[PDB]
Amino acid sequence: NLIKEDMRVKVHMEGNVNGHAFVIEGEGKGKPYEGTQTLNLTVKEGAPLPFSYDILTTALNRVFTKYPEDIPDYFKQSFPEGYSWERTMTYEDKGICTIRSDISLEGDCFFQNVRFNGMNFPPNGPVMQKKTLKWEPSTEKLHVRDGLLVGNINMALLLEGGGHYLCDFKTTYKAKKVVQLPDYHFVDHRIEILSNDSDYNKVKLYEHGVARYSPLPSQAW
Amino acid sequence: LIKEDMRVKVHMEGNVNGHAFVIEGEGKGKPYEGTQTLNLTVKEGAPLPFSYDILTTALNRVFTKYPEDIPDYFKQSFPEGYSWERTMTYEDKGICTIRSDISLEGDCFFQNVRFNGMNFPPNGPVMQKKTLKWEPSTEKLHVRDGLLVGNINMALLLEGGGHYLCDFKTTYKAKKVVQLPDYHFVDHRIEILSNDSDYNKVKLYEHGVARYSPLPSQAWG
Amino acid sequence: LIKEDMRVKVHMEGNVNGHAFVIEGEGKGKPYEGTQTLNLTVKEGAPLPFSYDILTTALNRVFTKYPEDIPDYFKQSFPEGYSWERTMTYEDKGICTIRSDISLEGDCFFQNVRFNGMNFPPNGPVMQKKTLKWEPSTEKLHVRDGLLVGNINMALLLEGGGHYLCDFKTTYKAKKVVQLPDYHFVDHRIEILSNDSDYNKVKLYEHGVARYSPLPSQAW
Amino acid sequence: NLIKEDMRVKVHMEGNVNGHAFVIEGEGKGKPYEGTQTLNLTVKEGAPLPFSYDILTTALNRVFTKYPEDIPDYFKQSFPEGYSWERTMTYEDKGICTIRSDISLEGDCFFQNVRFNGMNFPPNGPVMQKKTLKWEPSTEKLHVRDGLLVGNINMALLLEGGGHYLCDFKTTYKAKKVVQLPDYHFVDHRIEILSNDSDYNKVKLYEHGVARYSPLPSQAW
Repeated sequence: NLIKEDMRVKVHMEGNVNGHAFVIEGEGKGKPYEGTQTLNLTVKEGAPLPFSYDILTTALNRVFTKYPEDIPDYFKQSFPEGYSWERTMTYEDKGICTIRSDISLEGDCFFQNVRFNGMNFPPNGPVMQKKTLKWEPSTEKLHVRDGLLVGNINMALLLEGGGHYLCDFKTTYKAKKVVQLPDYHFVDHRIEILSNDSDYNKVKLYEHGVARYSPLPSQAW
Repeated sequence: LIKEDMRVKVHMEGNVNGHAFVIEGEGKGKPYEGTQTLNLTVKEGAPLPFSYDILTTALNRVFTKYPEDIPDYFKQSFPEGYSWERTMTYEDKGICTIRSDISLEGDCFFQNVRFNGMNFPPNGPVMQKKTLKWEPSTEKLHVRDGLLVGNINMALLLEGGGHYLCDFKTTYKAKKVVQLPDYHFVDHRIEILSNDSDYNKVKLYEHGVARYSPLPSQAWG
Repeated sequence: LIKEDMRVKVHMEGNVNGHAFVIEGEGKGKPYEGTQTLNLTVKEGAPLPFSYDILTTALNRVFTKYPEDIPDYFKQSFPEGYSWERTMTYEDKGICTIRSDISLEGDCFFQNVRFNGMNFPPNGPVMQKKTLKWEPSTEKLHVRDGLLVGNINMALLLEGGGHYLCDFKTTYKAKKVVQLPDYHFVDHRIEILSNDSDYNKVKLYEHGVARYSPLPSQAW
Repeated sequence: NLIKEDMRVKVHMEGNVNGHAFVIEGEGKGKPYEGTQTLNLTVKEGAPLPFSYDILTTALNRVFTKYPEDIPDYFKQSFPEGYSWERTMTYEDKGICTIRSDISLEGDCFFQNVRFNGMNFPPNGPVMQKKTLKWEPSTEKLHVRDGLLVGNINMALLLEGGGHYLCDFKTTYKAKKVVQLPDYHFVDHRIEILSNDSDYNKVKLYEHGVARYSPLPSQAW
């Protein structure tokens, strides 16, 4: 392969959210095989961002996933050529985000070029009023469709005062190379904002992913 | 009230693509280890022109294994019971709306089911009976209006390896005040164990185990 | 056979959010003009603890005015009749599924309906009864697998400003093969003309005229 | 009355659709109060387009709409300043298009810059296989939410062979100064391409758009 116990990360994101443009860069590091990582991010244009930073966070790389050896790792196999992805996030109040990202490797550094579009967030809703506290942790199902890997998740944001604001995630990941394809399976995720200034110009972001099958054993044969 | 072993009885009235049917079933389970089995029989509208897989999840979370650190909304619902209302949206516009009332009498739960399936395309894998099974899934649960809401991104393995996808939303409604749990998951696995040629006779199995995320929070301490 | 003046007979079994109900109605209409009137009484379930507005459209495109040049899928389907099957997906994820069989017994039509509504948030505008009226609407109808699909963007005007949105998708079913209409529209307006604050008793009027577009083509 | 019977139009488009970038520019003329315009288009970069061009055409201005007297033009009254809109197009085949447009006025000539993002269109798809003939005439319904003008349409593309590729359109319209909003109403739409060259790099486009309330008069008025 070419991936190691420790890898560095470089992110570049541009986007637009409800007519507001912004760019954000980051530099981070993680452990592909243990499926954890941390990223330091800076808002370069558009500060102070007037929407919850949480809608961005999952946009900011499934090579940092712990993949048992019994499950082909689509992502690690995709390198050095790499892989890209595309995502739709539809919120329950009809806010919506579409997102594209290219994932290359130079040396030990993965670079992430991300474009991020968000739209239709009601001016008095949790996103533009920043009432989000965090994403509940989540489980993503991964299936093949046209040889692409496609993943879906029912996500929820924990709001100030408990209870949740939901959004459905659809992601399509595409290798730039012939790779052994996995069976149907899952990824347990927890994403976290560790630390941030009050306005979010700097944010330290963290992510744990573990792949599996189901743990309920089949009655079949 | 809820004993290590219990019986189950089901009555379902349905209509799928303007075709009515009725199904009766009887079985048993271990509410606390969240396993159970069911014998089903078509008492009307035999033989069914469409895949039995759409019916199976309609035919009680009482049978879920809950850790003692998650409140069991369901068990708590009893003696009195709880009802549930569910949407199933298929990727090709096929829709079922489903409702079930769950009362207890003796050692045997009784489930009264209304199941309306509409709008399946004639040449889709539903009417052409081209599905094989549900992949096991992970449902996520939350409180909203004092009821409990489950969402699941479902998928049918087709004949030829592909998947036919379906989203699930169930609102569960205890008929008394109970102790509401924190946001959690239930992992599932449903399987048809045996069937006669017509699926006029069906032997169903379900395993449901509740949990939090396996992944540690890293933020603060 | 479908004569200028007809009688309508209406029976509806329903469950919304668990509360079961039966509603019966009878009236008359001018099918070839698009109007009809209906006197409804609630036989079971009263008082209904939810917006009556959800029910009113499930209570016949036979009473649409159709022109010469647009096939009338509905009057054509008689004397044998048709059924239909409808999905209503409301913006707060309240959803309804309806079926109604439309039959003829001489001068009176007998529409027999199954209504099912569920997941209405207990505090939403349907269970709290905060809806004044359906707006007037326009349904696009097209062919897909030999049968006739309608879609309509619906909206209920709400107690003091605000609109609550609903998508309607109906699929219609001929009890004969009929002539298949080209893509086209049917403008709608329905209204409760009177009621008892509980809606035990209601008067109900529908209008509607099938048309093509009122804009001309520049295609050559 | 800053706006004339006759106005010119500038139109500038960049976008993606399944991973294929493009930049489209057009010049045209039209009549605001009659509801009619025309438009000539060069595919500036990205030619030949690898997708159907109809998916673009509704993004290449509701000024060019005949608004009767008793419904205030939300769109013409928006100026001098200008306006924007956000739009989703959710195709039945799950291809999604998310669109933001920015509409100005200098001299006699309105400027349109469009951000076209296109996603998830199948490879045996109508939009990728270029199988579309035109949009069927339409009726949009338009309402107030959050003091923004929202519109919903049930659109349908006719396809070689007859038959139809459906798409649900919601567009939310955003004036940059505080106009008086109309009540509930409808626009009838007809959009037509008047001619194209084989790969469609060159195109003239014509839309006609009339506002109205429901013709039907009120029984209870």
